[PDB]
Amino acid sequence: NLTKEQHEWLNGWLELWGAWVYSGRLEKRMSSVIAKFMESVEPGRVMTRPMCNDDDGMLISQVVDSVMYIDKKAFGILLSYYAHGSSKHAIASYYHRVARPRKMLCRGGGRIQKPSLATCRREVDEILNASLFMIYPVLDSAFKNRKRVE
Ligand SMILES: [Cl-]
Ligand SMILES: [Cl-]
Ligand SMILES: [Cl-]
Ligand SMILES: [Cl-]
Repeated sequence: NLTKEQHEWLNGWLELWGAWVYSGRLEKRMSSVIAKFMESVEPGRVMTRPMCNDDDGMLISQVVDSVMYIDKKAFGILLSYYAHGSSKHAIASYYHRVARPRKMLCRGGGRIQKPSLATCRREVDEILNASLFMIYPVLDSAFKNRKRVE
């Protein structure tokens, strides 16, 4: 996990980027995942959250896509949380509803069972923390590189 300070920093940036993405300002060509996600929402919503400028939005989008494309589930969770603004409970409840049976090595032997809501919620928290951990060095380097050259 990121430090507390790294986490506050990256979380703030991803809140601004998520509002920017949600407003529809990312070219579909920049990320098939984000484009499909934005298709899946509801048009006609008002904007209630501040966003970053377009340069920062594009940069963060490029970073996020280059890191998260490998794990479409984690990417979608990240977008639900930051772009759609869905709570962690809402995200976890969706995945609980659609969860597949799992092989669980419980005390005494294995059994087949779908995961509990608490399990799904813990996993959503873990996935968000892991995504931020993977994004952080790439975004930090991206901002630093931009300033260094420009
Ligand atoms: Cl910064
Ligand atoms: Cl909004
Ligand atoms: Cl087995
Ligand atoms: Cl469980």
